[PDB]
Amino acid sequence: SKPQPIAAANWKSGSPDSLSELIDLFNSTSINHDVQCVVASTFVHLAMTKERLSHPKFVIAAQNAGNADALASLKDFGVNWIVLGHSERRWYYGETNEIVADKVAAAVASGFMVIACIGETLQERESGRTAVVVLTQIAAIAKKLKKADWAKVVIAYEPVWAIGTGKVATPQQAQEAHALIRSWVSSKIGADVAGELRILYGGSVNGKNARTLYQQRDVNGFLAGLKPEFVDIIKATQ
Ligand SMILES: [Cl-]
Repeated sequence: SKPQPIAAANWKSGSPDSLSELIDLFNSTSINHDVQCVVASTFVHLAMTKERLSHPKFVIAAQNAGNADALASLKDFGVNWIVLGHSERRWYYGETNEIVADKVAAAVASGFMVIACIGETLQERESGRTAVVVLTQIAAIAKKLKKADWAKVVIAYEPVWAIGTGKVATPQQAQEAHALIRSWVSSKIGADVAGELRILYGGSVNGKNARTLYQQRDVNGFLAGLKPEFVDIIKATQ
C-alpha cells in the first residue's frame, strides 16, 4: 500500500568522493526490490553522469533549472527528473516558496518528474512552526499545479538542521512531518493523490538510520548526499 520508494542521491560540491567511482559503484549494485533510484547532479556533471550511469533503476536528475529553454534542453538531452527547492535554494539563493513553485510548475509542464524539496529551519523547528512552514512551502507548490500534475511530483521532506550536519531526524520526527504533509495533500488535493504521493525523507540519512525511517508509515524513500553509503540507503527502501 506504500507507493514505489525512491532513493534519490543529491550531488554537492567538495564531495571527497569521485563521482565517476560512485557511478561505477551504483552500476555494479544489484537492486532486487522495486525502487526508483535517482542521481541528481549539478549542471557541469550532467553529461558525465548520463554518459556513465547505466543502471536502469537509476535516472539522472537535473537540479534547480528554472529556464524554459534550459528545461527544454535537459529534456532533449534525456534528463527527465529534476530536484528543486532544495534547502540552500531557499536559505541562500533566495528562492522563495513561489520561485520554487514556479520552477516546479515549469518543470512539470516540460515533462519532468519533480523532486520538490521542503523543510523547516532549526529555529522554525524549535518554536514549533514546522507544520506551518512546511505546509506553507508545499501550499505554494500546490497553488501552481493541478491534480493531474501530482503524478509527476515527489516531495522531499528535509529539515534544514538535518542536511549535511550529521543530525538526522528521528523516525517519529520524520513520521510526524510526512504525516502532516500527506494529511494536507489529502485534504487539499485528494486522498488518491496523498495516497500515491512519494514523500521522501532527507537530511543525514545513512545505512543504519534509513531502514528504521523507511519503516515509518509515511516515508516513501530518501533524498541523500551522493556518497558510497547511498547503496545501503537504496537497500533500506523495503
Ligand atoms: Cl535490494
